[PDB]
Amino acid sequence: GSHMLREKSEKFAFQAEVNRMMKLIINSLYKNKEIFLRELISNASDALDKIRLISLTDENALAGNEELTVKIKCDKEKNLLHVTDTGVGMTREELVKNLGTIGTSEFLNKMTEAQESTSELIGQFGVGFYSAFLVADKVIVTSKHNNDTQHIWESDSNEFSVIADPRGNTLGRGTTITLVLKEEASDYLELDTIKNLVKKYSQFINFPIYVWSSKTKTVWDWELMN
Ligand SMILES: CCNC(=O)[C@H]1O[C@@H](n2cnc3c(N)ncnc32)[C@H](O)[C@@H]1O
Repeated sequence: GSHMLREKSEKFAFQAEVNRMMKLIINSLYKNKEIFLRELISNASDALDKIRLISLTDENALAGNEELTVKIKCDKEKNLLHVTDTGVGMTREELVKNLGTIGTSEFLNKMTEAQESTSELIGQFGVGFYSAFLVADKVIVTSKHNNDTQHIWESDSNEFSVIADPRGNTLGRGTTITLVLKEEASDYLELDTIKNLVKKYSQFINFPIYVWSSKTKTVWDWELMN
């Protein structure tokens, strides 16, 4: 049908508090941008813990994807950086709610008072996802939860939209965070750069983290980072 598209029912606005949170995060972390990756990996780890917990009581939990991993790949020619986990994933409703709406009050005070380090505060609380906007002009979240069809969440920070993924169920289960890198954040397309950061931020992750890398004549394959 053409109703959903004709009435733009796929477009949403961010909650005021979220807009404020995004600015705070982007303003206070301007000097420590690389931490966006640590945060995305941390979120992936959490999603992996959730499905792991679900599998405990639900025997069919891991059906869509038996592995529990975090895989990262740089697409230098597309100017894209991908962080994929085979965690619990998110349903269409969760994409809207979990990423578009938000201890909120105290955090706003704590962050402001911390600006006027905050790297640890972003981690303690769970709003590190937004640090991605420090290096990306657009952030895309493709997700597949056991109880819904694969969906795509996209945003340039001025609004966000969620749509059914026309590519179908390609993830099996999990989430891929896709960053359309800012022109100045081109270094995150470099394998070694990503490797140094990934290896430096996966040391405390109990799940295996891989980076799609090359070896030498030149062959590509997943390389374990932790
Ligand atoms: C304030 C930003 N919102 C989130 O990071 C929330 O969104 C969802 N989320 C973010 N990244 C992932 C992920 N990789 N897998 C599953 N849920 C996620 C979780 O519910 C998080 O608590």
